[PDB]
Amino acid sequence: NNNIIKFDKARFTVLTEHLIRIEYSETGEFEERMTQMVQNREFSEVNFDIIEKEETIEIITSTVHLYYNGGEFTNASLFADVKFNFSVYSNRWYFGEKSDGNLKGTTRTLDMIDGECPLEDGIMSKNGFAVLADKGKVLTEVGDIAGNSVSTIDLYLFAYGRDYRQALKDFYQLTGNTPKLPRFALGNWWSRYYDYSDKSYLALMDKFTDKKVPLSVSVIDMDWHKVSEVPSRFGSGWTGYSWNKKLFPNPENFIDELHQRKLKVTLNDHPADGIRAFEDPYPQVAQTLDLNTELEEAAKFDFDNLKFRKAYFEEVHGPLEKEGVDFWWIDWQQGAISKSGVDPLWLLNHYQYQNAQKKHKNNIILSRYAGPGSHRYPLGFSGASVISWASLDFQPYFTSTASNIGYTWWSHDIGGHMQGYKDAELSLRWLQFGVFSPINRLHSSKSEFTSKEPWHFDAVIEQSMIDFLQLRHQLIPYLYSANLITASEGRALVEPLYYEYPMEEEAYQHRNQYLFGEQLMVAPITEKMNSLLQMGSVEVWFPEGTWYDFFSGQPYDGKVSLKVYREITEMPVFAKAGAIIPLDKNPLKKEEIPSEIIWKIFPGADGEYLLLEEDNETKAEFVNGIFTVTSKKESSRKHTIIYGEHEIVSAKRGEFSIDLNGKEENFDWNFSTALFRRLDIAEISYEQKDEILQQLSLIEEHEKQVAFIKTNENQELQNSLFELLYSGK
Amino acid sequence: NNNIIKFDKARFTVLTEHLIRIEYSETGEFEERMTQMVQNREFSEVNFDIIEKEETIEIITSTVHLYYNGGEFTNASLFADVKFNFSVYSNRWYFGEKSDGNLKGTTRTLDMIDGECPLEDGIMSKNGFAVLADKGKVLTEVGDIAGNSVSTIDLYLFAYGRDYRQALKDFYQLTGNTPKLPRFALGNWWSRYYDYSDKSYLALMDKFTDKKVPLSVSVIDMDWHKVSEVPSRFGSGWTGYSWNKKLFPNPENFIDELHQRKLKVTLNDHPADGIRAFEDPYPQVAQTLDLNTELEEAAKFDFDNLKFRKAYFEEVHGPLEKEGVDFWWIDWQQGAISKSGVDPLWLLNHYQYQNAQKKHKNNIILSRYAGPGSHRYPLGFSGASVISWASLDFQPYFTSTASNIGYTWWSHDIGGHMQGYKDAELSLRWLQFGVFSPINRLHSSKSEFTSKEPWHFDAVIEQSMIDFLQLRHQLIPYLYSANLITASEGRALVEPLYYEYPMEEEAYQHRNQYLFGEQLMVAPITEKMNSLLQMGSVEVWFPEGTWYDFFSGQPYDGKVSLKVYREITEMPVFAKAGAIIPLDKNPLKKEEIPSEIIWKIFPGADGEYLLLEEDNETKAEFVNGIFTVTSKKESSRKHTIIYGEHEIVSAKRGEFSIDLNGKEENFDWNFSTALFRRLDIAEISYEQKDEILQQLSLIEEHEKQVAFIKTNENQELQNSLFELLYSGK
Ligand SMILES: OC[C@H]1O[C@H](O[C@@H]2[C@@H](O)[C@@H](O)O[C@H](CO)[C@H]2O)[C@H](O)[C@@H](O)[C@@H]1O
Ligand SMILES: OC[C@H]1O[C@H](O[C@@H]2[C@@H](O)[C@@H](O)O[C@H](CO)[C@H]2O)[C@H](O)[C@@H](O)[C@@H]1O
Repeated sequence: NNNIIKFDKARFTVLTEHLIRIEYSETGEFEERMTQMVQNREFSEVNFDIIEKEETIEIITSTVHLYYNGGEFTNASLFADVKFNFSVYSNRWYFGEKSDGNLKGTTRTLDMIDGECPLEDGIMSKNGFAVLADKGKVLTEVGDIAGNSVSTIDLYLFAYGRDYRQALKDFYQLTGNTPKLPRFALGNWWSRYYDYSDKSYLALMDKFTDKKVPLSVSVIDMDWHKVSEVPSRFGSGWTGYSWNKKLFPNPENFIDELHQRKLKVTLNDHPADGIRAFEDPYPQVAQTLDLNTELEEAAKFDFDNLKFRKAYFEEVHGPLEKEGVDFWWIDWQQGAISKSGVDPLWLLNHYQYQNAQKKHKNNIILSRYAGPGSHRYPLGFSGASVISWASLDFQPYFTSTASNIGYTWWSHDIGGHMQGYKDAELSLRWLQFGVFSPINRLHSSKSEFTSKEPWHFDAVIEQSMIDFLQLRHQLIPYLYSANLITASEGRALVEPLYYEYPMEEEAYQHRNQYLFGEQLMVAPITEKMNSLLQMGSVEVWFPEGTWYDFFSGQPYDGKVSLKVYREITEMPVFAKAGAIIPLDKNPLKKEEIPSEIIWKIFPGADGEYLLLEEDNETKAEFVNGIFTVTSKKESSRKHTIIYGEHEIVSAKRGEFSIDLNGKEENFDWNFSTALFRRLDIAEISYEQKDEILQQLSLIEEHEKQVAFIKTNENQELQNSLFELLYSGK
Repeated sequence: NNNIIKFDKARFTVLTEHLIRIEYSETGEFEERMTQMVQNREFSEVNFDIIEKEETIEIITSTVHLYYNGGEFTNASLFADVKFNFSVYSNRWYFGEKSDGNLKGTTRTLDMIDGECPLEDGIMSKNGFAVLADKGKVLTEVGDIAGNSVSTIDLYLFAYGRDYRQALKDFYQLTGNTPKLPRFALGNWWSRYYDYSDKSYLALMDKFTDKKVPLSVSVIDMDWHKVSEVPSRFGSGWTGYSWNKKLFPNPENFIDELHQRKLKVTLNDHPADGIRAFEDPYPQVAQTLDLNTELEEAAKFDFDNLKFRKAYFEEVHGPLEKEGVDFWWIDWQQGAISKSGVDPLWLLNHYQYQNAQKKHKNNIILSRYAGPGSHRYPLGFSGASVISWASLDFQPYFTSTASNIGYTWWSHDIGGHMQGYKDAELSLRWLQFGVFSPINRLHSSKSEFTSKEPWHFDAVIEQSMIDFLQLRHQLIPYLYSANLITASEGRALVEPLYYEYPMEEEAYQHRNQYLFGEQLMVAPITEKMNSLLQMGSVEVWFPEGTWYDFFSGQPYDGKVSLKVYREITEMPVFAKAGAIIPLDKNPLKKEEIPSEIIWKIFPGADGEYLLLEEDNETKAEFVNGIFTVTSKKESSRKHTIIYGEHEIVSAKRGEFSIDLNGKEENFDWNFSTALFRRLDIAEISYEQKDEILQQLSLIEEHEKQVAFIKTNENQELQNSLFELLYSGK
């Protein structure tokens, strides 16, 4: 209560030096209960100053002056100046007004979105402040909706300046941390809106195995249940809780077959038409909810109702879980209306996520975003994106920006959901992004033409998709370790560049560029290739330091902004000198944790990586060319070491140290080989190819090689050749 | 009161299985009085089911579940599920919310509209439900405004699925049927915003006669009254009730001359500036309304005021009716403001239509649309459209869609009203549409350059316009019979395709295509011709069955979507095998009812037509090749029979039967003649003409003729030649 101040009809709680709760109450009673958004207001004491007069109060922290002149909250009575100079005159917050600078957050869904859509604000601002209004209902101690807050205005003023990571950590302290995901969530998911049989689904899973594509999750979309078989008097077949017996004559046996293949199983649930009289569970639900069965009274969807929720979980979901369903895909698109005023999507995510923990430890849902704090109910499901280059070009930005409201587990339909147009290169670029996204779930529309199976495409596209799908499983150790860091430390897997580089203007000018964990920087290509180059491109900002392409070892001297070119089969992913990345050596092998880790080391600096696991922690240190691996607990795990180009240690057990000062630091990547390959694939004149190869071979001085390419009439070819010269400088 | 249910502060009236009145009352009193919209709530008893609990009620009909959870009406408390599967999740109505599917209705006016404008919703939805809010004032038993309803919310839930015609019939039962039009309303009207004299107007009417163009109505626009002669102290000359004596020195004599030519006469009335002190009727109105004549107090327009309305009808209109004015063109553009809150346009249409019945049986007005139920006051006047291809291309869609709110007598300015641009082909296409529209009124702006006289144009355009104007009068029997069917059975003359073909997707994809009565299907051409073809075109959907061009006999096998091409002088109008269409044999002859009917029969199927008239009903039956004509009452009428190509019976009196099994079924239309004509008019290379004529003559197999035209480099020429091959298959 030292950090609590009352003045007129207002209450101010100084939670941190940079976070102030602001309340109004007509009744002089203020709200202590949790809300849909806020789970915890216990924060360590902080120092601040007050100037309290007859008519006014000023609260002063290290970063903000908050002023209240009494009366009802207006833009004139309640306002704040930040103690920063990030702008010339955008340093003042006025109650109920917008200011410039917000770096945005996320939105409910990408349903029906072709390219960009507007986002809600987040808690991050280039000008150093943000206000997060709490407009939600209060909860009970066990987490049911209690009704309206007695704080009829309840706001959180964030004044973290450009300390974005601390703003997000303290947001997680206020709204609750993200829970740990289970390891299975981080592998490849298969999904398709397609009327598979038990037989054709298992045949497809076995084809994945034959094709060397690993999967963690088998999604079964809505054709699992009755659709066309629903009498039209009941409405549509969109909602269903009854297996189609022609396609799934023995559901538990089919789910047992997926479980024997080490797949987790989820079903699509369209909840909005509730439980109607044709459904297999209807007789039990009708008994529980005292429905008029002779008038075929439906159990209408009503998540405000405790008895409805219990019948839904116990008598509708329950029998399907007993057949082996592992977790629920909540696919809600029917609006925000309820008698309580609570969004039905929030009620579903909150209650289903809680219910999911009963049968499985660290279980998930798959559902759309339900507003600030809904990160407590992973995973995010963005929905029915339009299949286009424009949609892909929006999606990396969308994903990293979501970290600004703490929603760090978006699962996008990889390759896009529906409508749009066919382009196998779009499908391949989208999968590249997906593999370097929070979740890699392949999914598609009801079209006969939109399957994301790699072997849908030509041999080049197929092989590249298989390679990227294998890479996702190689990355599960790195992903699972980052997941435990999200849960315990409040750090997002995917960060916008400005989290690490808040004072670099270029960190705000590369919307689709992001940090992926702590060791990798990703610049997805999201534009159709230039046919004259047979390469796509993206402008990359390289921070200070020496950077390596993660795949090729091509080097780049930061700090620089440089257009980079890749063939459709290659993705721009970069690691600094000293980076250490663990990889599963056996990504196809079905085993709860890897029996073998590859330690991939980028030479040129010291580094360190901590591999967090279910039942271990393993530290890899690279210090003055000595690489050491230690673990809390011992195991039979075999460690492989790759130092730049070369495997140094194969399948060594236990803790150890090896000196790498003696070993070759340099990657094989060389200017001449890369130049020949770019000229060779280009759809340009052979005379141009001959002249460029000859002149760049003959001209010795780097500055004169650049002058030569500066004369080229092909402006994009100049930029491609300039990237090679910059790396070879 | 079995079909009436009260619950909390609500009342539900189950009017049909598919129509429910929904009311809220704070006072517990509910509204029994008629409203501006609703004239009748007497409906036959229907069966339905109720589930009534302590806190909730559910009403169940054959097609809808209506739910009310008590309290004030909100999107959460009042909602409905339809018992249809036309959509996957657009089958729920929420109070105060919009859903997808509405097929739209109409709007007040096309004043200042160049092309499309937004329309209001109608009662028709592809998803099977619509809500019609009653926001109007209550009426007295005699039809004066009584004030505010005691049902402060009063809604009609329509749940007819895709039974659009029954929805419209029951809408007419609720809001009152359309009245019968008089026969004169269905002929050609002449109108022009032009300062004619008595002499020049009669000279123009006599020129129509000399030119073989029949007219039913002589409109006199606002230059009938003082305009420039109004002193500026009184405001403008827009409103006027005083003849310009220079132009009309003897009005009654001039109107007697129009009456001797068998014309009905209407004057433009701009009511909004009321009756000012310069007007001829002002001294009488001033006496009646106790105005201060020495301060020249105006009788301001006030249709809320009983004494104003009586002075307007009796002392302003009355003297002009005594001079011979037959009906009123109410031309109101001055807004929706009144102290009552009732739109002055509604007050004008309601009261003027009632007043018009005093001197003439089944009299009309001509006025803009005044909201749902204003079909009770025909005719609709769409107003000041911009003269453009875009305006014409909107107008068929506009006209058929208006049937969805029961407003089936739109009169458009044929050829467009004002601004826009000159194109004699646009004028001709617009007249083609007009002739196949509810009303065929030629009208134009104050421009010296926008007259719709046929002889304004070149000899080709003039002759075609004269032919279409004669065709309108040939169609009056068919129109008048359809008019009596609108009045008695609630069936629109102009129907969207989806009224007849609700489950055919193509019936929703041909916006400008419509049924015209029960025997004809119209696809107006509303795009400028392709100069290379010298033909315009429209994509026609042909339903199942055998169809014939009404003019040429060109055949088409349904079901198919086919681009059809016509010269600027020809319009796509189609009749099914078995169609029977009556035509006036003597459209120029002035006679109250035709002394001679042509029965035009399309061979290939049975058919039937009922000709409703003022004092008769005549049935034409075509059954197993036997054509029979019978009538309720006998007459001297002479019947002509045309069976396909050939006149079989000329001028036969009385009831009779003739066997047509022996007679030639086939039209003359043939592929070779039509091919030669299309190639001959085309502005293409003579070498192409020669090759196409030669190859299509030489190649015998239909499939190889199509393959030949498929190679043509002119893509539109392919489609034109494909139409001929499809008809000749
Ligand atoms: O469960 C089937 C899919 O439903 C939702 O997407 C639908 C989409 O595939 C298509 O049918 O259009 C409708 C209307 O826009 C969508 O609701 C889910 O978003 C999707 O993931 C499912 O596969
Ligand atoms: O009575 C004359 C015409 O008045 C209305 O149209 C006017 C139009 O012709 C022009 O003068 O522009 C004004 C302003 O937009 C319009 O009010 C009627 O719509 C028209 O039918 C009359 O001929």
